[PDB]
Amino acid sequence: MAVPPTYADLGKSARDVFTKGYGFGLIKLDLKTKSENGLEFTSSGSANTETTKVNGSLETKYRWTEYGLTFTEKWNTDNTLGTEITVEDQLARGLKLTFDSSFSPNTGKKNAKIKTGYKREHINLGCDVDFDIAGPSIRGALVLGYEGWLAGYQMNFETSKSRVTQSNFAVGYKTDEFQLHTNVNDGTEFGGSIYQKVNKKLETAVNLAWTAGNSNTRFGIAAKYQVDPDACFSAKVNNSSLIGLGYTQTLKPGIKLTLSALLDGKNVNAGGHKLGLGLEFQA
Repeated sequence: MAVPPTYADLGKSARDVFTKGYGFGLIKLDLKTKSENGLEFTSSGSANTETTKVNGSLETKYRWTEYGLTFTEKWNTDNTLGTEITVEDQLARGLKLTFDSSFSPNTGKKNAKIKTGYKREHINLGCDVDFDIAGPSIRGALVLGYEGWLAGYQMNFETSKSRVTQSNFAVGYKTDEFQLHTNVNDGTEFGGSIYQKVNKKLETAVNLAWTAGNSNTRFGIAAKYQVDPDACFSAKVNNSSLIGLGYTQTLKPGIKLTLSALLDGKNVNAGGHKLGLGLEFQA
C-alpha cells in the first residue's frame, strides 16, 4: 500500500491493458489448477499459425504456506528443465530469497540465479545475481515512495566486461484509479504511460516512447471494457496504424475463450491479418 512496487512493476497496469486479452497469430491452450497451498499445476501449449511450430510447457508448484516456501518445477518441449525455491517473509517480513536452476540437455548448458528483494513502507529493493558462464552479472533495483510519488533506479553489472551495461531511471505517480509512469533507459530511450481506471468497467491506457536523438515518436491508445462478468472487450491503436481487437468470453465456469485480431491500416481487410485463439481451463 505504502509499500511501493518493484522496479519492473512500475507501469505494469498500463502494460496490462495493452497485452492482456490479445494473442495474435497463436492458438493457445492453457490448463491450470489452484491451491492456496499444496500442489498447483499449469500446463500450456501454443501453436504459431505462421510457422506451424508447436510449443508446450508444464509447471509444478508446491506451497508450504507455513514456512513461506514455494518449490516450483519447470519443463518445456525445448527440453529445458527448471527448479525454483522461494522463501518469503521468513527471516524478516518482507524479505524474499530465490534460488533458481536451469539445465538444458539440449546443450548441456546450465544456469543458476539468486534473486533477493526487501520491501517495506516507502522502500522496495532488489539484488539479482546471474551465475551465467560469461556472467556473473548483477542487477540491482531500488524504488522509493513519497505520498503517491515513486522514483527508482535499476542497474546491471556484467563482470566479464566489468561494466555497467544498463542504467535506468523511472519516476511516476500512482493511485488506485490513476497511474503516471515515465522512464529513460541508458539515457537513451524515453517512455511514459498513463493508466486510468475510469470506472468499474473501463480501463484506458496511453503509451509514449521515443529515442534520443531521433525526432520520431511512437504512441498507442488502448482500453479494456468489462461488458458483463463473463465477457470482456479490448481495443488498441498505435501510430504505426495497427489495430488490436480482443474478445474474451466465459463459455462455462472454468472455461474462457478469447478471439483476437490485429489489423494494418489502410489495408483492412485488404491484405493478410493476424488472428488468434486461446482457451483457458481452470480447475
